[PDB]
Amino acid sequence: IEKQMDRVVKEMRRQLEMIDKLTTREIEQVELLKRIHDKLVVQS
Amino acid sequence: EKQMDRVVKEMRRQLEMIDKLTTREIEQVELLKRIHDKLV
Amino acid sequence: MIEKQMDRVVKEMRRQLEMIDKLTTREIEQVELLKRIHDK
Amino acid sequence: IEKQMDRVVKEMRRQLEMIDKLTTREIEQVELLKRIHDKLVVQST
Ligand code: NI
Ligand code: NI
Repeated sequence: IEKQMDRVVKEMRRQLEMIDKLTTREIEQVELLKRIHDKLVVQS
Repeated sequence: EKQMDRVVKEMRRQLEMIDKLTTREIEQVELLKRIHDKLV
Repeated sequence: MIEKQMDRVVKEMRRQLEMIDKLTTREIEQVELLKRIHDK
Repeated sequence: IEKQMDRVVKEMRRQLEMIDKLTTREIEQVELLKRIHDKLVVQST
């Protein structure tokens, strides 16, 4: 019972880290896209 | 000239494609944050 | 999700993002050149 | 008659210009709402 809980808890913590890394990387990609967008807005 | 006007029109179309890309990426981030909050 | 599958998709988007930056940079340069020649 | 049609068409063109002005404002309103929405998302992470 304790061993099952630690397996589930360890799996959740791994998914929280992967979710954190994917959201961080997508936010940076969005920021980059917005900079390109703003360069296009002015230059057009 | 016509070549300059064509490229300006292409840039405006690309602004629309970038907007769709940022909207989808932002919405994916919102979902991921909602999933994450289920657990914390 | 698996970390290797997530890194594959993210790195591919980053590569496509760099191509969008280079292509829009070239498009900005084209408008600048066309205006400079036309302005003479 | 041709003169009646010219009056009607000129009036229709005036209404199309009002749609143009409304669309210009709608462009800004949609852009502002999207920028605010996206900033709220990013800040909340
Ligand atoms: Ni987290
Ligand atoms: Ni939203």
